[PDB]
Amino acid sequence: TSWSDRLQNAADMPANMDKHALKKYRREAYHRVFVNRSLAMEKIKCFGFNMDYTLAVYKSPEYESLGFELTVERLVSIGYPQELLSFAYDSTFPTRGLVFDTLYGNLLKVDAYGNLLVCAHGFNFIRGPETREQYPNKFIQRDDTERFYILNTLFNLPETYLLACLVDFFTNCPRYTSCETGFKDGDLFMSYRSMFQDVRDAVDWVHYKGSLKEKTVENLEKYVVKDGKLPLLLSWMKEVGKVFLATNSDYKYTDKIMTYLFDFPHGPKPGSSHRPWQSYFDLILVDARKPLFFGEGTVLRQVDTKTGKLKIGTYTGPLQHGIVYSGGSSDTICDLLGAKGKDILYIGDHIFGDILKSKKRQGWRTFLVIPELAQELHVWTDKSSLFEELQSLDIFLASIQRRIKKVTHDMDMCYGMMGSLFRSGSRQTLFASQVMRYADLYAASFINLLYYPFSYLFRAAHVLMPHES
Amino acid sequence: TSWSDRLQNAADMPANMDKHALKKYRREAYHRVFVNRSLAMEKIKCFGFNMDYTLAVYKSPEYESLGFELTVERLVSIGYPQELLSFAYDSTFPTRGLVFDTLYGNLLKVDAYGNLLVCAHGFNFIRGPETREQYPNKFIQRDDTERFYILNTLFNLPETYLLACLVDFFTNCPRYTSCETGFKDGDLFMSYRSMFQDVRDAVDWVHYKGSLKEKTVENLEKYVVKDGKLPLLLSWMKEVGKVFLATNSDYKYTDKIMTYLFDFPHGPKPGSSHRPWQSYFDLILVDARKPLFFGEGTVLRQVDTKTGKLKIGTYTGPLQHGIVYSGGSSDTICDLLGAKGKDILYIGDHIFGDILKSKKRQGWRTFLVIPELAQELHVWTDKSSLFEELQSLDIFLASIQRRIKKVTHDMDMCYGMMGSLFRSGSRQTLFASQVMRYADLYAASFINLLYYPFSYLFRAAHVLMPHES
Amino acid sequence: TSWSDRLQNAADMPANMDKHALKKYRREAYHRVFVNRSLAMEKIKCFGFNMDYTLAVYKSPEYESLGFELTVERLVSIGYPQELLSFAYDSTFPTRGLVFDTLYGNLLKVDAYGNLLVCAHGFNFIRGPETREQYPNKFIQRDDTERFYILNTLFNLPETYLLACLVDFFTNCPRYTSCETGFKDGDLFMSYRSMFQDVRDAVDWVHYKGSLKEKTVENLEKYVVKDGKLPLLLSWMKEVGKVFLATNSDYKYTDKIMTYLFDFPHGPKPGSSHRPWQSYFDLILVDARKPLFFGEGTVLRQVDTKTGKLKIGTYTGPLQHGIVYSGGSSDTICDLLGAKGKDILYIGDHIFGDILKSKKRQGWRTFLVIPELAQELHVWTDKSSLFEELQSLDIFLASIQRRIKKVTHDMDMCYGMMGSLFRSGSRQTLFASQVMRYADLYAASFINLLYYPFSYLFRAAHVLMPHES
Amino acid sequence: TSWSDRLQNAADMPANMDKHALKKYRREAYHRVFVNRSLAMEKIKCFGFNMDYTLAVYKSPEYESLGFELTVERLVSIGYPQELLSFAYDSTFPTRGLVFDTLYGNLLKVDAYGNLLVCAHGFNFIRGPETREQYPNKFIQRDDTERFYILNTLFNLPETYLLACLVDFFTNCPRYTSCETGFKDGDLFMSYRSMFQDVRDAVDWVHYKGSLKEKTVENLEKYVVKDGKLPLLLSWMKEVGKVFLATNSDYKYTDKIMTYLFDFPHGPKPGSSHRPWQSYFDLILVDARKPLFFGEGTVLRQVDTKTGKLKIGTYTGPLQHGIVYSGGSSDTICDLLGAKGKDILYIGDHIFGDILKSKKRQGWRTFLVIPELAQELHVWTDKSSLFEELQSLDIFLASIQRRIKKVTHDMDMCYGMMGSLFRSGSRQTLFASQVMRYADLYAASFINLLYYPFSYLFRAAHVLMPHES
Ligand SMILES: Nc1ncnc2c1ncn2[C@H]1C[C@H](O)[C@@H](COP(=O)(O)OP(=O)(O)OP(=O)(O)O)O1
Ligand SMILES: Nc1ncnc2c1ncn2[C@H]1C[C@H](O)[C@@H](COP(=O)(O)OP(=O)(O)OP(=O)(O)O)O1
Ligand SMILES: Nc1ncnc2c1ncn2[C@H]1C[C@H](O)[C@@H](COP(=O)(O)OP(=O)(O)OP(=O)(O)O)O1
Ligand SMILES: Nc1ncnc2c1ncn2[C@H]1C[C@H](O)[C@@H](COP(=O)(O)OP(=O)(O)OP(=O)(O)O)O1
Ligand SMILES: [Mg+2]
Ligand SMILES: [Mg+2]
Ligand SMILES: [Mg+2]
Ligand SMILES: [Mg+2]
Repeated sequence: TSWSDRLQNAADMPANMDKHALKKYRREAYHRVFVNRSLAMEKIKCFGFNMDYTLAVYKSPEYESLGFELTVERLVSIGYPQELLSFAYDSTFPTRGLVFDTLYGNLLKVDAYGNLLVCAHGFNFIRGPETREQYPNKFIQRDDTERFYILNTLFNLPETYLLACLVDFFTNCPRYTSCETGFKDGDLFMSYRSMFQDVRDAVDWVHYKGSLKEKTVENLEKYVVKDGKLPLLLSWMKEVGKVFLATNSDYKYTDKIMTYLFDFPHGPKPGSSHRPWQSYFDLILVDARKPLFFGEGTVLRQVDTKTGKLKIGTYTGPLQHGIVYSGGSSDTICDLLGAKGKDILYIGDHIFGDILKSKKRQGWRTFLVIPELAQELHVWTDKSSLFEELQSLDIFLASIQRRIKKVTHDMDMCYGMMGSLFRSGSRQTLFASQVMRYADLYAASFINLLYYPFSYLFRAAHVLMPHES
Repeated sequence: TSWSDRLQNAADMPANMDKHALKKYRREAYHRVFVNRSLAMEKIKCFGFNMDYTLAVYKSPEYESLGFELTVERLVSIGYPQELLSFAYDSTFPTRGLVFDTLYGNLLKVDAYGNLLVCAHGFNFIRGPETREQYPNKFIQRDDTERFYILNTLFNLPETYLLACLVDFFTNCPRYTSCETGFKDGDLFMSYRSMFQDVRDAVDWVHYKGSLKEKTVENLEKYVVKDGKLPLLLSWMKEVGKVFLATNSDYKYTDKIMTYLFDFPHGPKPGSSHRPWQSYFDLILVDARKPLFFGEGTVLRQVDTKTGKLKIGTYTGPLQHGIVYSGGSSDTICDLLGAKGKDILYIGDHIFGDILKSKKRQGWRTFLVIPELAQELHVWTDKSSLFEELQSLDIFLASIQRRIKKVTHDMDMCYGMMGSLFRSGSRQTLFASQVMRYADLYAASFINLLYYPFSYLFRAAHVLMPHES
Repeated sequence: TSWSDRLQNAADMPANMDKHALKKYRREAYHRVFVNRSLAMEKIKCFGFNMDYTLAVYKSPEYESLGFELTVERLVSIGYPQELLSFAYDSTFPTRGLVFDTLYGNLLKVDAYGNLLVCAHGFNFIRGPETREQYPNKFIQRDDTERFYILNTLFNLPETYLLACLVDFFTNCPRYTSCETGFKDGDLFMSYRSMFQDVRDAVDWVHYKGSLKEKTVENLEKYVVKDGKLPLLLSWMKEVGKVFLATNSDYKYTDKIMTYLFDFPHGPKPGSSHRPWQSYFDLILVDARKPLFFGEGTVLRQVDTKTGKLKIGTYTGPLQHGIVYSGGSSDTICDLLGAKGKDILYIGDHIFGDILKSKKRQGWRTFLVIPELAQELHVWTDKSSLFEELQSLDIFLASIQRRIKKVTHDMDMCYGMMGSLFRSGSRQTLFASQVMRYADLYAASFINLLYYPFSYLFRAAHVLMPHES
Repeated sequence: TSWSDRLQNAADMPANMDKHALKKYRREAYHRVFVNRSLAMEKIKCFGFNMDYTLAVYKSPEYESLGFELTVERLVSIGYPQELLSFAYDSTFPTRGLVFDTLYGNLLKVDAYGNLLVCAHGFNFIRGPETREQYPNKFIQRDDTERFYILNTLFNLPETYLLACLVDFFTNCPRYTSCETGFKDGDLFMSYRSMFQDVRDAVDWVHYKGSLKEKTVENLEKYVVKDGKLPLLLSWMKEVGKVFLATNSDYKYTDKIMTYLFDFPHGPKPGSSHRPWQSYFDLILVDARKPLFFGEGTVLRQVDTKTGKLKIGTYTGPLQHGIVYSGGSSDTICDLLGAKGKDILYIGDHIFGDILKSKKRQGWRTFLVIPELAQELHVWTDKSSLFEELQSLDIFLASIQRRIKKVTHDMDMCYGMMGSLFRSGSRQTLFASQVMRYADLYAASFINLLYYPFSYLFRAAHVLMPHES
């Protein structure tokens, strides 16, 4: 059972819109909205969305596997060895939010301070003492952004696994000589950095120039979660406020995906007339180029929705019914909707490009969707005794240290080879820390908002400093 | 009673070095070390210091007043109006960590997210609705570092008050016409930004080219806290590890100040021979240029300690007894002391330049001295009922809002016109948030380490995400 | 008769290799090598080439017309109006080296100092007094490189004409409202700058992603000058020194073009065995990325000449027979050929990217090919009386001014609507000035070197300052 | 006899203002204005000046010697060795326009292309073959501005000599070990680059913080050329156009110097009332910060001429009688005087900061003063036979090469150890080339304009390309 299996299972339920029944779905932690900072929902006037991995949740591991296969085929097409074709995507290896160290070719799981939690070179998990040769202080400078690449999104899962596959392959293939910073192949030297860049370029290529979008849209039922509650929730949002879409995807792809997401023989509720997807939005904006969108952005363009091409020129006109925008900036949204940042709840899956940047640059309210949480919560509750044991081992304070390392490993392995998205044993990950700091609300799915009234006061406890406690 | 009065009062006590007595001083919160992240003191191998406002705590309000007077005199000398000479420093106005908005000429107290807590234009405190004209989302982009200047250090207290004095003066002087972004004086326009830059330049000038250092060293007893426990604590540190100084001040000034700090008729304890200050340090480094120090730094130079001039050339030799360094980088410290970052506890008063930068760039352990905490703790305990009332007003949830604003104001005024360093009512300041995030330990004075054994395990509770709780 | 007709006519002659006959071809200025700075040919140890418009001279106006047609079709495909399809390339309009002013949408012919010689808005030639509104000092800041784009190469001829066609079209089409900096189309505004960028992008697109290369290679006889003397001259160069190719084109295209250039039923001379083109070069380097090539360059790669793909990795091996390089830098050439800059004669057609940059950055000796010179010389000699009259009108110095403007116009029109590449009347162009300053030698074709012995001393008179004369 | 002796000798002559007598002074090349590009003086509407080394020509070698002595004393004061105090300025060593190579510690005389003409390491003149170790192509990349510093101005003469003195001293002092890129002094390494920066900093220091200005103004007759024809010429300029001053010097110094330059017991002519210097200018601007002045400049300020301090604020008012400006940009001049660039003749001594930048950035007309030309012309005519012999040796073309090197050396030595400002033998210097390219007119002194009517047409021959000749 993958995280998307859980989400599609919950998607197959029709909404019992009885108020006591609505409250009741929160009986499961799976259906809750979690709160880092208090948020009075009655103050939200605009609900903003992105599409990819938020409205359109790609099915796992099928979609990752497709991305992986196509990225591999692109690398082979540009001259990587044929052996790459024998790789096959393994969903048990990657966890999201890992850092690829381009100097030494390691995948690292780090905390908020850049401290090393896990280090894998290919499929070799390097124990603490061995990591000290390359990381003398068990630490990386996180924002040495030329050296370290943070794999933030679900789109990065295939390349997370591929990077490890490639390092493993080249290390164990006798044609190549392993060196500190890459591989020697006679009179050719392939640095981990150049290899990484080839992988990044190939992933971008499959999405923008290759066949990934075409193959997705060919079999939407295989690749995209569909939920009749999505149009319902969106209709309720539009009754109390304004609704907008700001997607990094282009119009033609957005139209195909959104059409599928709304393709039911009814509108918001069974028995109601079907309405086009565009009717659910007061403002539709594509080619957003987030995170740049939240700064200077790009010139505002208008999409010709008949051809899917941009009209020539900068668009200087007003918000009109049926207009679709391209580019622009977050100020375009605020201006056209008559909103200030704190009147906006932006629902994002990109912790950096949606959530951190909208919060920090614009003071928007934020809702982070974390699709894996569905499965992570299951593991978290199912294996509660392991964490509980770890806590009491940490408490017990006058060997033992090695029992802590044992229990940490067993707990971590329940999630996969790279552990929980949120922690390694008792240490929180960078990702966890960024969720807490920048996501006002978070959940497995934004659909969970269906189970709360729009007057709800989401509450978090006031924080006190140690000297105040 | 100022914060420095408290510190000098505690300084006048001789250390009763009986172990039960040592533990007992922590009876007062005043003498405690506060813990944001756990720290096992037995793992610390190097204790690092800065001088200004850490080892050499300048007396308040005398030192701020001197800086203020000299900065005013410098502005008048370059052609500011004579009326500036009638200003007089008022310690009740400034709180540290405020942000000067150079566009609109406001002092702002903000939270970690850039949300406005307090806004004063001159001495006019602008209420929430009036702030919306200039700050439509009650928010600033914090790291628009060209527009906003964060007044982080105790050295910035005089200019915090002076900026408000200047805005008040020009606003109410009929020769000047108030405009949105500054003042018109016939055919001359003085922007708030150019005014701010003149103030910054004048403060730097008094410290580096003017008479402030000369006047300080003329009357050290008036201007600098002196404590016989300082040599004692430093001697205990050097028995268990290495001790270093990395100061942004120059050698001649450092030597004068440090000589005074160690001028007792004994060494570490009464009855022991006096030893020179330099003997307490394994490494002494001046002209550090923090925060650049924690990145590329500057070329390593050697001080000629007889003349106080730098020797000509880059210093390429080893660590030897009696050598004094200038410039260099944090790597100089690590290399020469045989340390990794996590073996170092750096004791700083500059939340950005000492603590945030050493933590983020190098993974050093951090101890933040907050001289005002002595007085803030007194107010915090003395007026506990006001905060308690605020908490219960916030709790009480089905008018009232205006009672919250009332009680918030009364609480805040107990600290001064700009409120507590750490909060406005129930909202934490940027400064508070940065202390929690980057200072592993903090206290009113690093001398509080005297009351803990060097095997002590400083403990903070493990943090859990909302879905984990 | 186009310039390429002259070059192909001279190309059809077999070389009479008798020494008196060889000297005799210089009887015509058409066959001479012109000298800006003295150059002793015996000191040249390496002869370097580029391919496009040097070895492979594209036929005119057929090749420009093809580029124009394909660029137009690309613009229409992205949504420019259908009327673009009625444009047809006119070789009589563009002269090379014009500057497009992206602010005001003008093509400008300028001197070395940025003084305006000609200004055309669309097909409207703006007289001197009217230019003062937009150019108050009849001057542009040349190296405001964001505003002004210099159309240096023969590849830029189609876009030179297209820019004028577009400005003319939009100006005279009633759907658009002409504004100072572009065109208004209802709620869309198309700046001259955005229009220019679309044109630049479309020209790059047709060359790198579209069908231009495919259509060229489909009909090489229509599009490329072929000359049996090319292999002869190259063989003579390789007898006295080393020969290299450094082209911005890729290997697959280079191989197709070079194969055609060498496709005769003999080698260097009639009766000799045919040899592959690669055998004429000691070093072959593609994807050069000039002008960056003459600075840091890019990593050195090796071409797999069987597949035409790059091998994976940086190439660290030596110069070997049959190796083909990609990327690298000018230092790659020097190192592998054992050359210093002044031992190298680089034969280029790009005044900036080949000639100015190799001279200024590396002190290479330079030979500039100027394909138009064949036709320009014909006009220059044929209409000598007009220039002579202008000179004597300028001399005659005590009306007249307007006769000078008349004769200047008649002279200029003999070359085309934008005049001579080298002048407008008595004023030299930027291009002329850059040829004189950076091209040690220049000619209509590098084949003209066939008519000089390799011991020849090319001589230019020593320059004296006015006070030295 | 120094160049300033010639200028002061000509300064002592009263102007015989008879028209035939005025023309007659041009009998001597010393009194001519030389022409690189034609200039119709009737079109000049504004005459612009700088002060230092143009209006105020500092006497040689006294002024250079003073700068040298004070710079040496500053270096010794910061800790350079006492032996520096035994250096004494030698006017026979430096020529202006040399390039200091900070990597290898050489003074280089180069041509326009960066080719090496002379290379001296200390006082050791390195012959051609020995230069190849450090300069393999006998070439430098001129605009590697971090490595190479061009000593353009007469203010740079002392440091030109001092750099050679320092390299010579450290090389021959047994305490120091000579290395490729500087000197080792035990555990201190002094790079040529750090040494150079210390020298540059010390020269700036003596001018802006030290005693050079004070010592100059103490003995103006010793240090500054004074000429009764200066007020006469300026008065004639103001009768036909506008006159402005744009100086990099501050107001207080400008006022002292200009007062001295105008201190005669008469105004423009004997018998006329004396007028203050300021009355000769329609616009006076100090603190110009050329060359930045010709780009964005700095904010426009107003000088309080009573105190010599700047008024607080940006000056937004109009041009009024008696106003003195500070900062601003070249656009300030154009706007306030109602001028376009080609209506302005700017009279400068800084080939880069006055002449190249005003020409290239603004299309101003340019007049370069070259104080040394007075003496260079004397040598040029006196030793004409040596150059003539060189020309005929170069002509004679079928040993000899070594006779050319001999005669080149003898010619060069007539000017000093670093040869003529304008050439080494038959090769022109960078400086000569920049004079020709950017200075429309040039002369030993701008006073030479007194000998030409303001309707004069300065004529230069039209330039032809080799193929046009
Ligand atoms: N999740 C992320 N993905 C990619 N880049 C990131 C991420 N978080 C931070 N960065 C980049 C942006 C900055 O250049 C740099 C500094 O990060 P750092 O200040 O340590 O993190 P933070 O949580 O305080 O957020 P921010 O970077 O916005 O300040 O790292
Ligand atoms: N206390 C401070 N004083 C001065 N500048 C600061 C301070 N804190 C942060 N900055 C600067 C450095 C960065 O350019 C910018 C970004 O800040 P931000 O990321 O919002 O804060 P932070 O607490 O995450 O620390 P950091 O800036 O190191 O990432 O602000
Ligand atoms: N022919 C050209 N094409 C494109 N850019 C040019 C050309 N010539 C010069 N430039 C660019 C490079 C510089 O950024 C800028 C400065 O030019 P400028 O100094 O006036 O010309 P130049 O003939 O002295 O050559 P250079 O630019 O190399 O110094 O213009
Ligand atoms: N006389 C000079 N003094 C100092 N810097 C100079 C001088 N001449 C040119 N430069 C600088 C400015 C540029 O960064 C760089 C490029 O010079 P280069 O293009 O070779 O000379 P140039 O005679 O064409 O003038 P320009 O530099 O203005 O283009 O050198
Ligand atoms: Mg998304
Ligand atoms: Mg300090
Ligand atoms: Mg070419
Ligand atoms: Mg000057």
